[PDB]
Amino acid sequence: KCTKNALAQTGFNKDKYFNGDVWYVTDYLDLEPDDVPKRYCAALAAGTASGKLKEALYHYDPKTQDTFYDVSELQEESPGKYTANFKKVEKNGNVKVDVTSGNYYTFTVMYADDSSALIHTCLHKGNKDLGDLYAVLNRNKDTNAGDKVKGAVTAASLKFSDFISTKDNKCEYDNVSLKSLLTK
Ligand code: HEM
Ligand SMILES: O=P([O-])(O)O
Ligand SMILES: [N+]
Repeated sequence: KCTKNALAQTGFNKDKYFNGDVWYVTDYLDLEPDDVPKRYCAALAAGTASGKLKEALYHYDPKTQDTFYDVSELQEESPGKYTANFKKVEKNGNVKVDVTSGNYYTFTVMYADDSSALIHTCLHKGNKDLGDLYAVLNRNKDTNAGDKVKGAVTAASLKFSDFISTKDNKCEYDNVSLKSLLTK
């Protein structure tokens, strides 16, 4: 089960966050981890298209080379807090799994500046909650978490030490498709 007491950062700037560009997950903390261990890579691009907030997602497994995409229309619950009803698609936007009622994820932007951010996400699939996941994002895939994002991890009562880095993970990203899924 997830947490819904994640606090959106005060004075969160929507225009810079949803600029249509890519965010790399450089470090993450999964509270409910699988039995089998799988180290992932993930990136996302949040923007606007046709007048709606949109977020496209990318997950890459460096050990199997398996890759999946998702596109969702976002619904703002309160600035910095959003609900995403996702659909799994191919990189060209063809739908593999349609939008389903029990399928969504919500995320809170806990901290964000021009180059970094700390978010909380809760994945819900088939009316089954799947557990809290905290992620540190950066607009550059090689940058280490700075003092500001680290203070934000502390302020949410977490230990940055428990965070796992994707830096030495052999990650490969497909930004072109990420950005283009924004309109699908
Ligand atoms: C902001 C970052 C993330 C968001 C919003 C997010 C969202 C999601 C969504 C929507 C799915 C469902 C895919 C589908 O079936 O269509 C998913 C699945 C998955 N994600 Fe992520 N994810 C994020 C980061 C990560 C990271 C860094 C990891 C590593 C812990 C991860 C590991 C997985 C795995 C293993 C699955 C498959 C379902 C399971 O076994 O629980 N994701 N993610
Ligand atoms: O602008 P910062 O987050 O790199 O200090
Ligand atoms: N996840």
